[PDB]
Amino acid sequence: EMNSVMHNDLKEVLLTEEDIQNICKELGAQLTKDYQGKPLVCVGILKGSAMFMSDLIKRIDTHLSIDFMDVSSYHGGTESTGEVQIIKDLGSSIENKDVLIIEDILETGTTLKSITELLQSRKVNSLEIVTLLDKPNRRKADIEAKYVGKKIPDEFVVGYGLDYRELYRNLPYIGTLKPEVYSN
Repeated sequence: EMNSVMHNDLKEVLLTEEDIQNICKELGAQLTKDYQGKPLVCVGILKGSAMFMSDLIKRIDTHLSIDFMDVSSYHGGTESTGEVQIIKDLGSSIENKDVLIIEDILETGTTLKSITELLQSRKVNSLEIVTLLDKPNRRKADIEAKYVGKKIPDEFVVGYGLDYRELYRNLPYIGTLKPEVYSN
């Protein structure tokens, strides 16, 4: 049931629902092996990462707890400064935990690198990133993910947590927007 007019706002589909499920299976197996019997805490940065987190955690077959952060980056221009406001911190301690940050997309890396530095400072046993999407040529900060679902060119993408003006996060697939939708 795919009748909504929203679907016609897409220039192309980069990942189908089935592709994304398959990505979760593959990453889940690897994370199971890596985190078997470890005190794993999966951390989602709100809002969009929650959808991928949900699907991914299902395929991690070892004990884990979950937690969430809500942050707001400062900008100079429309580029992030690295200064990041904590709207909601983690609700539990991560000292001596194995932390896995779960991300929908890795781009400039600037916000993520601050998050990462705050969490390292809390004496975690380890810290890694899983990201569904990676735009490797947009990287500004010195950061890369250990686990990556799909590398993509620098297109404007929506779906499966990724929004344009708060919409489209509910699509079960990921695709590119028509330039007519976001142009001026």
